[PDB]
Amino acid sequence: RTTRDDLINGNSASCADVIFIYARGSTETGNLGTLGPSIASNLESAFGKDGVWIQGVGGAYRATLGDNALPRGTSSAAIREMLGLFQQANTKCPDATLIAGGYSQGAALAAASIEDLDSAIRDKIAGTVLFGYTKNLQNRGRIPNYPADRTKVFCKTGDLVCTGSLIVAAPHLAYGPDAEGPAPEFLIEKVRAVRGS
Repeated sequence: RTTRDDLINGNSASCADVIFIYARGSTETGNLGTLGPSIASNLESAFGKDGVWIQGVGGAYRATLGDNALPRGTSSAAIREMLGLFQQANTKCPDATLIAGGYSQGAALAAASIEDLDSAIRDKIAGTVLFGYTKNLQNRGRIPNYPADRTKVFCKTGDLVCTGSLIVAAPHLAYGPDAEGPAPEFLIEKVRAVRGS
Protein backbone atom coordinates (compact mmCIF):
# COMPACT_ATOMS: atom_id res chain seq x y z
CA ARG A 1 0.00 0.00 0.00
CA THR A 2 1.07 3.67 -0.06
CA THR A 3 2.66 4.41 3.34
CA ARG A 4 5.65 2.50 4.72
CA ASP A 5 7.72 3.74 7.68
CA ASP A 6 9.77 0.57 8.33
CA LEU A 7 12.96 2.52 9.37
CA ILE A 8 11.28 5.02 11.72
CA ASN A 9 9.20 2.19 13.28
CA GLY A 10 11.94 -0.45 13.18
CA ASN A 11 13.71 -1.88 16.24
CA SER A 12 17.44 -1.12 16.35
CA ALA A 13 17.91 -4.52 17.96
CA SER A 14 16.48 -6.30 14.90
CA CYS A 15 17.81 -4.29 11.93
CA ALA A 16 17.02 -5.51 8.42
CA ASP A 17 20.02 -6.26 6.16
CA VAL A 18 18.74 -3.92 3.43
CA ILE A 19 17.07 -0.46 3.86
CA PHE A 20 15.26 1.24 0.90
CA ILE A 21 14.57 5.04 1.08
CA TYR A 22 12.20 6.34 -1.62
CA ALA A 23 10.83 9.79 -2.60
CA ARG A 24 7.45 10.07 -4.39
CA GLY A 25 6.43 12.37 -7.25
CA SER A 26 4.44 15.62 -7.09
CA THR A 27 0.90 15.42 -5.63
CA GLU A 28 1.21 11.64 -4.94
CA THR A 29 -0.31 9.99 -1.83
CA GLY A 30 1.25 8.61 1.35
CA ASN A 31 5.03 8.53 1.25
CA LEU A 32 5.37 5.93 -1.59
CA GLY A 33 2.89 7.09 -4.28
CA THR A 34 2.13 5.05 -7.43
CA LEU A 35 5.46 3.29 -8.07
CA GLY A 36 6.85 2.55 -4.61
CA PRO A 37 4.49 -0.37 -3.70
CA SER A 38 5.35 -2.35 -6.85
CA ILE A 39 9.09 -2.03 -6.15
CA ALA A 40 8.48 -3.06 -2.51
CA SER A 41 6.58 -6.32 -3.24
CA ASN A 42 9.39 -7.51 -5.54
CA LEU A 43 12.05 -6.68 -2.90
CA GLU A 44 10.06 -8.60 -0.29
CA SER A 45 9.87 -11.71 -2.51
CA ALA A 46 13.68 -11.73 -2.92
CA PHE A 47 14.85 -10.78 0.58
CA GLY A 48 11.85 -11.84 2.64
CA LYS A 49 9.60 -9.58 4.71
CA ASP A 50 12.11 -9.43 7.56
CA GLY A 51 15.14 -8.99 5.33
CA VAL A 52 14.27 -5.55 3.96
CA TRP A 53 12.84 -2.30 5.42
CA ILE A 54 10.88 0.04 3.09
CA GLN A 55 10.89 3.78 4.07
CA GLY A 56 9.21 6.65 2.16
CA VAL A 57 10.21 10.34 2.53
CA GLY A 58 7.38 12.02 4.43
CA GLY A 59 7.53 14.76 7.06
CA ALA A 60 8.52 18.16 5.63
CA TYR A 61 8.42 16.82 2.03
CA ARG A 62 5.00 18.02 0.82
CA ALA A 63 5.69 17.13 -2.87
CA THR A 64 4.31 20.52 -3.97
CA LEU A 65 4.20 20.96 -7.77
CA GLY A 66 5.42 24.61 -7.69
CA ASP A 67 8.65 23.69 -5.93
CA ASN A 68 9.86 22.08 -9.19
CA ALA A 69 10.86 25.68 -10.18
CA LEU A 70 13.13 26.44 -7.21
CA PRO A 71 16.92 26.42 -7.97
CA ARG A 72 17.57 22.81 -6.92
CA GLY A 73 14.20 21.46 -8.15
CA THR A 74 12.69 20.97 -4.69
CA SER A 75 12.50 22.76 -1.32
CA SER A 76 15.34 23.28 1.17
CA ALA A 77 13.04 21.83 3.90
CA ALA A 78 12.56 18.58 1.86
CA ILE A 79 16.36 18.23 1.35
CA ARG A 80 16.84 18.58 5.12
CA GLU A 81 14.19 15.85 5.65
CA MET A 82 15.75 13.25 3.34
CA LEU A 83 19.26 14.10 4.64
CA GLY A 84 17.93 13.36 8.13
CA LEU A 85 16.57 9.94 7.02
CA PHE A 86 19.94 8.81 5.63
CA GLN A 87 21.58 9.96 8.88
CA GLN A 88 18.96 8.09 10.93
CA ALA A 89 19.58 4.86 8.97
CA ASN A 90 23.37 5.17 9.45
CA THR A 91 22.96 5.75 13.17
CA LYS A 92 20.26 3.13 13.87
CA CYS A 93 21.59 0.33 11.58
CA PRO A 94 25.33 0.88 10.89
CA ASP A 95 25.73 -2.48 9.12
CA ALA A 96 22.75 -2.25 6.72
CA THR A 97 23.26 -1.77 2.98
CA LEU A 98 21.23 1.20 1.70
CA ILE A 99 19.33 1.56 -1.62
CA ALA A 100 17.37 4.60 -2.82
CA GLY A 101 15.01 5.82 -5.48
CA GLY A 102 12.73 8.63 -6.54
CA TYR A 103 10.23 9.64 -9.20
CA SER A 104 9.88 13.12 -10.74
CA GLN A 105 10.39 15.86 -8.05
CA GLY A 106 11.37 12.92 -5.83
CA ALA A 107 14.20 12.13 -8.28
CA ALA A 108 15.52 15.73 -7.96
CA LEU A 109 15.18 15.44 -4.14
CA ALA A 110 17.17 12.18 -4.13
CA ALA A 111 19.95 13.81 -6.20
CA ALA A 112 20.22 16.98 -4.01
CA SER A 113 20.24 15.04 -0.72
CA ILE A 114 22.84 12.53 -1.94
CA GLU A 115 25.12 15.43 -3.03
CA ASP A 116 24.95 17.29 0.33
CA LEU A 117 25.51 14.15 2.40
CA ASP A 118 28.72 13.54 4.29
CA SER A 119 30.95 11.15 2.28
CA ALA A 120 30.89 8.38 4.90
CA ILE A 121 27.12 7.87 4.53
CA ARG A 122 26.85 8.47 0.75
CA ASP A 123 29.23 5.59 0.18
CA LYS A 124 26.83 3.09 1.85
CA ILE A 125 24.14 3.59 -0.85
CA ALA A 126 24.69 0.54 -3.11
CA GLY A 127 22.30 1.56 -5.90
CA THR A 128 19.84 4.33 -6.75
CA VAL A 129 16.97 4.23 -9.30
CA LEU A 130 15.50 7.48 -10.70
CA PHE A 131 12.24 7.56 -12.80
CA GLY A 132 11.34 10.70 -14.86
CA TYR A 133 14.43 12.62 -13.56
CA THR A 134 13.75 16.40 -13.69
CA LYS A 135 17.43 17.40 -13.59
CA ASN A 136 18.50 14.73 -16.16
CA LEU A 137 19.71 17.26 -18.74
CA GLN A 138 21.19 19.81 -16.27
CA ASN A 139 23.19 17.14 -14.42
CA ARG A 140 23.98 15.12 -17.57
CA GLY A 141 22.20 11.95 -16.39
CA ARG A 142 24.22 11.79 -13.15
CA ILE A 143 23.87 12.52 -9.44
CA PRO A 144 26.71 14.96 -8.46
CA ASN A 145 29.53 13.30 -6.48
CA TYR A 146 27.96 9.74 -6.83
CA PRO A 147 29.18 6.93 -9.21
CA ALA A 148 27.54 6.14 -12.56
CA ASP A 149 27.74 2.34 -12.11
CA ARG A 150 25.47 2.58 -9.04
CA THR A 151 22.91 4.80 -10.84
CA LYS A 152 20.03 3.67 -13.10
CA VAL A 153 17.85 6.31 -14.84
CA PHE A 154 14.53 5.47 -16.51
CA CYS A 155 13.59 8.36 -18.83
CA LYS A 156 11.10 7.46 -21.56
CA THR A 157 11.02 8.87 -25.08
CA GLY A 158 8.63 11.82 -25.04
CA ASP A 159 8.94 12.57 -21.30
CA LEU A 160 9.72 16.34 -21.47
CA VAL A 161 11.13 16.69 -17.95
CA CYS A 162 14.14 14.54 -18.95
CA THR A 163 14.91 17.04 -21.63
CA GLY A 164 15.17 20.32 -19.64
CA SER A 165 11.50 21.30 -19.47
CA LEU A 166 8.90 21.32 -16.70
CA ILE A 167 5.93 20.22 -18.84
CA VAL A 168 4.09 16.97 -17.92
CA ALA A 169 3.10 14.67 -20.84
CA ALA A 170 1.70 11.08 -21.05
CA PRO A 171 5.06 9.22 -21.13
CA HIS A 172 5.82 10.81 -17.69
CA LEU A 173 3.02 8.62 -16.26
CA ALA A 174 4.05 5.31 -17.87
CA TYR A 175 6.76 4.00 -15.52
CA GLY A 176 4.61 1.21 -13.98
CA PRO A 177 6.10 -1.72 -15.95
CA ASP A 178 9.64 -0.49 -15.15
CA ALA A 179 8.87 -0.37 -11.41
CA GLU A 180 7.48 -3.96 -11.60
CA GLY A 181 10.43 -5.65 -13.30
CA PRO A 182 13.70 -3.93 -14.38
CA ALA A 183 14.01 -1.48 -11.45
CA PRO A 184 13.76 -4.01 -8.60
CA GLU A 185 15.95 -6.52 -10.50
CA PHE A 186 18.68 -3.78 -10.74
CA LEU A 187 18.50 -2.98 -6.99
CA ILE A 188 18.56 -6.73 -6.12
CA GLU A 189 21.63 -7.15 -8.36
CA LYS A 190 23.48 -4.17 -6.77
CA VAL A 191 22.76 -5.46 -3.25
CA ARG A 192 23.97 -8.99 -4.12
CA ALA A 193 27.16 -7.48 -5.65
CA VAL A 194 28.31 -6.06 -2.26
CA ARG A 195 26.63 -8.42 0.24
CA GLY A 196 26.96 -11.59 -1.81
CA SER A 197 25.60 -15.01 -0.90
